[PDB]
Amino acid sequence: RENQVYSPVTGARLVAGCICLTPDKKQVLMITSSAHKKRWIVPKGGVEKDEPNYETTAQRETWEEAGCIGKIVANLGTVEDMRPPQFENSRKDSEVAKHPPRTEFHFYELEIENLLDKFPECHKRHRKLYSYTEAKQNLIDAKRPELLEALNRSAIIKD
Ligand SMILES: O=P(O)(O)O[C@H]1[C@H](OP(=O)(O)O)[C@@H](OP(=O)(O)O)[C@H](OP(=O)(O)O)[C@@H](OP(=O)(O)O)[C@H]1OP(=O)(O)O
Repeated sequence: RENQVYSPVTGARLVAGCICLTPDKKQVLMITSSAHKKRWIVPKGGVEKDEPNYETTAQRETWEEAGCIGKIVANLGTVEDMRPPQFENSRKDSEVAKHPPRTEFHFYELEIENLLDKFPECHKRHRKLYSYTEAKQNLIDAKRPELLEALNRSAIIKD
């Protein structure tokens, strides 16, 4: 639908999600991408026109995509999907040609309180806890460095 919300400045799609950590902070909850079933990402989704804040979207998507309930304990701020829709060298560095972001992500750290077996997307995805090291590799394999930046801002133990 066109319940979707876009940055009035950049036209980027506004998305909220959760870095869901175990109480002991050693593991993060990851879900499989719907499109590519072997990519592990974190729960996230489009803000809808009715939603009063990013926390509402984040907790709605964490339940819908991962069957996860918990408490928001930190605002992890924003990251951008800077994937292009070719290059510009500058003497001692190279860059992709200027473009607006595809997506602006608002991420929150959640402490997991419960995982349920039945949730709206429970037949369309897997959901599993990973150590920092495994999660980092997962998000590089998924080609989602912005999701890794959000994970790095979380209190997850990096030992
Ligand atoms: O609503 P759409 O425009 O189709 O957005 C999709 C959708 O993102 P949302 O969950 O934010 O709606 C996919 O996510 P899921 O199907 O996994 O829930 C996501 O795929 P990822 O799983 O890899 O995030 C994909 O992004 P991609 O470009 O990687 O296909 C992204 O499309 P956009 O490129 O338009 O954001």
